[PDB]
Amino acid sequence: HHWGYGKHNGPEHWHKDFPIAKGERQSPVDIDTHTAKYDPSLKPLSVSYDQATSLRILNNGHAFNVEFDDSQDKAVLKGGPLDGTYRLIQFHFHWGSLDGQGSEHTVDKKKYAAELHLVHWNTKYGDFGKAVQQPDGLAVLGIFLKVGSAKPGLQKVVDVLDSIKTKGKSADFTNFDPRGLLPESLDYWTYPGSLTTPPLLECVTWIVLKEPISVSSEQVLKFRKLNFNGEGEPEELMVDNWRPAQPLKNRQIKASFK
Ligand SMILES: OC[C@H]1O[C@@H](O)[C@H](O)[C@@H](O)[C@@H]1O
Ligand SMILES: OC[C@H]1O[C@@H](O)[C@H](O)[C@@H](O)[C@@H]1O
Ligand SMILES: OC[C@H]1O[C@H](O)[C@H](O)[C@@H](O)[C@@H]1O
Ligand SMILES: Nc1ccc(S(N)(=O)=O)cc1
Ligand SMILES: Nc1ccc(S(N)(=O)=O)cc1
Ligand SMILES: Nc1ccc(S(N)(=O)=O)cc1
Ligand SMILES: [Zn+2]
Repeated sequence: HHWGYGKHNGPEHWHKDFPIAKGERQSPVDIDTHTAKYDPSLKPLSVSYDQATSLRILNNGHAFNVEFDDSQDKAVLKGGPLDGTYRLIQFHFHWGSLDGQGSEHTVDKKKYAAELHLVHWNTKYGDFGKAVQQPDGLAVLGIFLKVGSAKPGLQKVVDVLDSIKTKGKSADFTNFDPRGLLPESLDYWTYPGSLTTPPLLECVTWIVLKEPISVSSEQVLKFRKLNFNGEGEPEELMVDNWRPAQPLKNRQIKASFK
């Protein structure tokens, strides 16, 4: 009964070990596009990934993380709602058992097939661990995935998954360019929220891009061949690793675009 995504240990149970699950700033949320308001105070968003240094890909039993060298300002996120510089540490996805579900955020209640999270920490706090003690410690860039044409910049990820099928397996994953996971437009919504997995800490400025990326059915089908379980254990396919939308409470979602 470690946390997970089963009927016995999924999102409806997390509050028992992580009472912040019922907090005032939880994520994800439904993005009501008609209520979100353009904010002229937002500065231009800068996604600066040209010098990124990927290192490894890990099946952590809940998703797979592509990890980056964050020992210095190499891949960073600035501008928009953010004060200062946020350094890329890892990205991962959430996805469904079927194309009709998988995203964490929803857009006018619409669920996408998957959602990419590029996770960054505020460099003024020195390390990720200190950043998650702060109300402005993290910035997560969220990108929706729909199923259509293949995303060429995702294929290297897809093709390594057979080598990290089970929990605890990792593989080298150097020289991966995360620019290849972005859509064309950087239009976004933003709001203050939390990590979407335990420990559910309320440290995140969410920046959710409006434009989805398209991936092929074959690409997302390979996500669904991963396992939540470790090697040797009964196979439990890694699917439906998403938390549903949580109450908006006393928050407003701002839009970068008129
Ligand atoms: O290899 C992935 C990326 O790594 C970066 O460090 C390089 O500067 C980019 O040119 C390259 O696309
Ligand atoms: O009092 C007026 C203000 O209300 C706030 O809730 C909105 O975020 C602002 O955009 C608006 O100017
Ligand atoms: O860029 C990520 C990975 O893509 C492919 O798997 C390459 O064969 C490997 O060398 C690289 O680490
Ligand atoms: N019954 C139960 C208790 C706690 C959890 S947890 N680790 O997700 O909070 C899950 C199920
Ligand atoms: N330094 C570090 C990088 C990535 C991660 S991970 N596996 O949580 O993405 C943890 C620590
Ligand atoms: N450690 C951690 C980092 C990011 C997230 S998420 N799913 O909110 O990006 C959850 C936990
Ligand atoms: Zn996530």
